[PDB]
Amino acid sequence: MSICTSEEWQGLMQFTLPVRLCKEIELFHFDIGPFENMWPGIFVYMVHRSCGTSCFELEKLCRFIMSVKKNYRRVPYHNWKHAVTVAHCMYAILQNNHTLFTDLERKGLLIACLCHDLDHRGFSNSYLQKFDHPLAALYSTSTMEQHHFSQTVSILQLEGHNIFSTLSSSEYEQVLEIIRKAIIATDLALYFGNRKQLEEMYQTGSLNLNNQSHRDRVIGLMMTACDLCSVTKLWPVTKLTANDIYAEFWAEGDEMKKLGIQPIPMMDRDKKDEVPQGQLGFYNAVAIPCYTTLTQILPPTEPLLKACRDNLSQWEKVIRGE
Ligand SMILES: COc1ccc2nc(C)c3c(C)nc(-c4cnccc4C)n3c2n1
Ligand SMILES: [Cl-]
Ligand SMILES: [Mg+2]
Ligand SMILES: [Zn+2]
Repeated sequence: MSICTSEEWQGLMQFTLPVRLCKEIELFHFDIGPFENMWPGIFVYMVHRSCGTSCFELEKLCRFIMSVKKNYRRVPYHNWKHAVTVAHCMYAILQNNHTLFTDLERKGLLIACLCHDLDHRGFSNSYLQKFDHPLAALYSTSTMEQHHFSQTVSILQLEGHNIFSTLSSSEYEQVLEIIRKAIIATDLALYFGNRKQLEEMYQTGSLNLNNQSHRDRVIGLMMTACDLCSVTKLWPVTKLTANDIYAEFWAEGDEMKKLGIQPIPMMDRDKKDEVPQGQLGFYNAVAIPCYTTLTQILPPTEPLLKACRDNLSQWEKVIRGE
């Protein structure tokens, strides 16, 4: 594990958020893009507004965040920027649904989101499961996500980083398990079953938020919605982020090329022409149904669906020549 320097977390401690951003941060469509130096402070802020200023010990929180940053890799997409973007979308969903979730869940989900892709290498579970490589060995299924949670706990175990130590022993294991499950949920492999179960649960009426199994499934879809939130930003942002996503995909093709394997079109840089069609298929089968089910369960999340609906309309334009 890599540790933050003294000036990094103390600098974050002294950081105050600009007043104009406070109003904008509340919105679903908010793009963190133009404020890089303010990303850790944006997270501090969201935690304080959601959970409280004294919830976490500030010194520990600031040490936690800056260290979390240093354990995100310098990769095109699954990087520190992605983590904050996912975290912010969670804050937005929470704020519009505040009382549905306990303080422990809100604390848990925000930290989980920031951590959910820790030490990502830009490679998929498929790549690691086919090659091996001592990560598919350690984690047979779902896989990078188990690594991300493992990484999260490893950071919490660094000197003065454990933001959760002041919780009761019961709450401490509660929050860790909330986080474990939330991070595991970001394995898109598990998303498809989860959304179908929830679709069934909502449609029949059987869905009950007091039901802990149902509750875990709701949080799971929330993690998926947040992980996908770049499909819900303004088209120029959405479009540019896709470039970072495929840059990773194509590199996973390149390494498969370097070791005598022929990758899928999605990961073949010699197949860029297929990208807009793959994006349409991704929205139609993944993003659209995700935000549709989430709006049915958490109605205040509708803006996320509409921004996705507009971004689909943009991808159809690319396809048709416009
Ligand atoms: C797993 O193939 C794909 C294929 C197309 C994708 N298009 C988008 C926009 C996207 C966003 C935001 N996020 C992810 C994602 C989700 N789960 C794991 C990895 C990624 C990059 N995708 C995509 N993923
Ligand atoms: Cl690491
Ligand atoms: Mg991930
Ligand atoms: Zn992610």
